[PDB]
Amino acid sequence: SKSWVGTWATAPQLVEPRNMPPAPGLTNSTLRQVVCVSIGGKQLQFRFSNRFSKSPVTMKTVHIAVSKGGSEIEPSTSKELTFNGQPDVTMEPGKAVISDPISFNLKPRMLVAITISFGETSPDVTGHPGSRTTSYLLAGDQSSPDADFSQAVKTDHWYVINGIDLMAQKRAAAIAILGNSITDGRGSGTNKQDRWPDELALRLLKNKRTRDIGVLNMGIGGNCVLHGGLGPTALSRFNRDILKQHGVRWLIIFEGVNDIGGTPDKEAADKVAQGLIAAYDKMIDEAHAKGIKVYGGTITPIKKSFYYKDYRETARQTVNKWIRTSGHFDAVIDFDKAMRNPKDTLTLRPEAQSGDYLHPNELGYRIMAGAIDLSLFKE
Ligand SMILES: CO[C@H]1[C@H](O)[C@@H](O)[C@@H](O[C@@H]2[C@@H](O)[C@H](O)CO[C@H]2O)O[C@@H]1C(=O)O
Repeated sequence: SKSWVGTWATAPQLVEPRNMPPAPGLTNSTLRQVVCVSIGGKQLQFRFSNRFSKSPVTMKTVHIAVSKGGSEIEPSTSKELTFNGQPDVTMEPGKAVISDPISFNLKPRMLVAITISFGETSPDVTGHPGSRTTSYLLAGDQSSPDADFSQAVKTDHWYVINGIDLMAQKRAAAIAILGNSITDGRGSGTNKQDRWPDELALRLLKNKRTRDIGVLNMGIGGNCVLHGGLGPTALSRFNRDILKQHGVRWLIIFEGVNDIGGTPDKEAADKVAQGLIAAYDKMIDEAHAKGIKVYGGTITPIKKSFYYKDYRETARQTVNKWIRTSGHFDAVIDFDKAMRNPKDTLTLRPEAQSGDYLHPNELGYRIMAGAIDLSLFKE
């Protein structure tokens, strides 16, 4: 009667040189990373990705523990993961691995420290640069629960880790969210776990009816839906990052500003607008065929940002009109209406953005999550 439901995930990509780990690098080193789950549970599995690496990657050991903030853990909580009973595993080029199931007291919104000791790794690294969370690197094998990381090399990126799922009853399910930096959390506080999907998770957990609903943030900073951008496009990654998650019953699509922002003139921008509409229809249809409800987020303002052009704003309005009026999404989450300045509706609210008039700040992300009707997540 129980099956796997995702509680935390992060979308993988090939890490760009500028986002690579600092010295001493991952090979023959130990890396501690912190994630913030949504729903809690008692039996977990941990997923690790090598999808964008062309060499095998060996994890000599992986441990999990309750994070106490920073690089510290509660050592009495530490447990070793296994992979077919063994502590060590090698991922094949392009492939992922899933740990053996493990018992762990996972509480809602718990901060979990995942500590990996690596052997040989791949210089093309699979990871998630926009972690909004500091990770900690030490040379050598520092897998003891009493290892001192207080002086580890800090890096504000995630590498390798991909998801945590837990066993749950029929009442439990997850929302998967596809987006760019506005969803990945540029402008949110580092180590504050306060991206808009985190704020939604908080609202769900506090509302008794939605307490068993988890949140899978598949945002990628700088991502595009159609072509270009950072990381694999939303269309390319849709199957892996959305359709293959466990227990997903709803998908929020909130993405496309970077496609619009890349266009050099009216004709290209109008073509992107139609391309985004077609891509939304495609992803709606594919999710529907798997029983998933799809909610569309309107693209938020860009005036006063580096992206603004009169013809890009036109394309944004074309897309938003289709989101609001086509009826093809199962419901509309009107982030544009929530985030736009009432006195200048083409620009973000000044106090709710990070200075660039594109990415919200922490208040903005709370306003965004607060504008979501939780009755959209029933059963
Ligand atoms: C995690 O993604 C970050 C990326 O690594 C940075 O180089 C940079 O990319 C920006 C992106 O924020 C914009 O939305 C589109 O233009 C790019 O230059 O910031 C990313 C981030 O989300 O922090």
